[PDB]
Amino acid sequence: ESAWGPAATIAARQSATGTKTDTPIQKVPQSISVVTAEEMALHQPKSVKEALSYTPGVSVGTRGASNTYDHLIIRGFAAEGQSQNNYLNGLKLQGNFYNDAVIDPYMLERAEIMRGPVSVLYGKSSPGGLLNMVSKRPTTEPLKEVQFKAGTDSLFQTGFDFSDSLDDDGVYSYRLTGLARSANAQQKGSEEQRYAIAPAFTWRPDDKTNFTFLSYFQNEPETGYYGWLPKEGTVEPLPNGKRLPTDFNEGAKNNTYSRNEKMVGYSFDHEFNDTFTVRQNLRFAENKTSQNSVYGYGVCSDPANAYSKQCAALAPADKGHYLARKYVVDDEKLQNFSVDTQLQSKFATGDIDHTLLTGVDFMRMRNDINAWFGYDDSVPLLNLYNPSSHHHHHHGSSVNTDFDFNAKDPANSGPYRILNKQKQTGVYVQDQAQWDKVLVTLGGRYDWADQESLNRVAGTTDKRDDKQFTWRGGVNYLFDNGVTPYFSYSESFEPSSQVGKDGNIFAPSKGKQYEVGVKYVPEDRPIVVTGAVYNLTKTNNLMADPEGSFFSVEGGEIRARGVEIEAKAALSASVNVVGSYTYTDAEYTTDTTYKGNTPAQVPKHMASLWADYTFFDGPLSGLTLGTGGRYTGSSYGDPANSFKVGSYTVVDALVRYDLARVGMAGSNVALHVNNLFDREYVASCFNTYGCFWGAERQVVATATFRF
Repeated sequence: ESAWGPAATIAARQSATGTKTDTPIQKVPQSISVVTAEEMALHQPKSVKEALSYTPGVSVGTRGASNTYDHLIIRGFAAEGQSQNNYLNGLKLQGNFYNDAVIDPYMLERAEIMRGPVSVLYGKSSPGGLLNMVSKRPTTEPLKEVQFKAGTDSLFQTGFDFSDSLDDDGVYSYRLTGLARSANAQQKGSEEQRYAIAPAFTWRPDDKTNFTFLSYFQNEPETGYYGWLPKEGTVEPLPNGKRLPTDFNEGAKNNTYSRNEKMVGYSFDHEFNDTFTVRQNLRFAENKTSQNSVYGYGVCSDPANAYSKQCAALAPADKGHYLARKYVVDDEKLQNFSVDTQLQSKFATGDIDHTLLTGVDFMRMRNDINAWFGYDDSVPLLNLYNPSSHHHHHHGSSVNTDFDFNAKDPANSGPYRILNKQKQTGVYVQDQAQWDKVLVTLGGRYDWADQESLNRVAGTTDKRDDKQFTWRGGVNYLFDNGVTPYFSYSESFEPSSQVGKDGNIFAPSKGKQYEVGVKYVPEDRPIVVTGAVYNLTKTNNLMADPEGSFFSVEGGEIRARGVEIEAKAALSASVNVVGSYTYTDAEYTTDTTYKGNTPAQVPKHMASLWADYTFFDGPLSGLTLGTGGRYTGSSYGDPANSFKVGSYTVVDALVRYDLARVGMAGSNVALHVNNLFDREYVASCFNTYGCFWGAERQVVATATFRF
């Protein structure tokens, strides 16, 4: 098994997303989880996001049924300003504002998640939390795949995945994965559309040199729903005891969302001799996104709309059933070039076997935004009272009306025009000194992250050149009985793009995490079990000014302590299992307002279990029947902890039938169902005016062929 390739069972022993060097997960001192291409081709995820529900320590409903972004909340933490923190092949997909990219799961070989500080090898990063996707690469043997989807909400995807070699020796091979997927969103009137193709090509001038060219070109005319809904009408009943339907849409009829992605790069390794191997990863990309959208702000009786005129023009006891709305027109575009180069030194010194890593990582990102935002009374209120029982059962709600957008009035709105620039360069060193049954990993990294933002309208330019250092130390006790005890100390760091009252960019926040755990990785069977418990802390977090002045004051702190366990196995050539449990206790240690409060959108309890079975005998030969469930506990739906979003449990199940029995081995047809008991839940709220209906039971019929 190769960190950059498949894994046989959904139990991957080898991963590189932790030490930058291909290593057994047991020998890795930090919490790593790996979702196989197999595990994915089991649920037919819509996004890398969804592909992560049986993964401890990760929420994915931080936006309910919406998939515009693979924004995740790992260990109760996430990037500042709702941006992602997603990596693709050891290089970060740095985005900014509504400009974050996503890669389709069907072009991925595996999706990996590293919990805890990751700055030691990657640079600036949100405390505890990284996602790294592995592009699919050329296969050893030919691959002729054609896949056909068809599911609820008029979902229809048609894609392929091919790979072969030009010569007979394989010095020249490639791969071309691509798909066309279209469907209707959960919310009425909203649509989803994606067109993606991934060209790959690997030159192996021998058996010590490897150069894979990895490109991904994606285009999405319409990205789907991305609006907010009041706790009033979702989590809590509306005045008239009725709630808004799960498919209710509060945005304009002419609401539009689009994103375009284009990236070319390569991964390359070369082994010179017995002690030195060099590898370099590089990617350039330019991505754009534009949108015309009317989102929602709470009900008129919601504090936020305190200064809304249209709101304060309704009978004082009529405000709790009317919705305030705002809008935004955006159109951005950014380029992101990245390169990582590293030298691996394999040598010893009297029984101390060494694996020393030394490397420089560099990147720059430039984003140009030209948006427009609607403020109070910027768009006609909505009488939410209407959605009743005729909108629930006997049909669903109806698409509201168009909206202007073009006629940007100076009263209700104004312009937003910024140009954020980003640049980071870092050097790191790490040694995987294995001294017999005592693998001890250690290393650190220095960083030069400089930023610069130009506000067009305001004609300003704030900029800050941060320089930080991070290191991580840990040990793993290799027991021959499979068990591998371990513990480690790690650090992270993340700059602020925010400006203080002193007209200056706040100094970055930090991350310190203490973690210990056990990794069961028996060499005989294909089963992996990991358990771990940690104490993660975020420093210098921004908090409300003690004097209250529109400007926030740094100094706040937050702690995240918890326990995580996950398990994936191959209990039989017919039985396969995956499950996990997550205990997450996140708290404000220091903060002007909130303190001791739990951050919204992060539940204390989370657990998931899923198992499949394939019959290789009875008249049900070539038949897999699988099912599972994901549980998310109650969570606070706003910083003040005003209310709570109620816990829920959704069931998943599937059935596949190996089409071999019709002269088509390797092929098959499958049926996947999510939220089997078409449950109704509220994924979460990030505030009183921002709640998201969970995904309403979905069913997909997939046929995938292998020539």
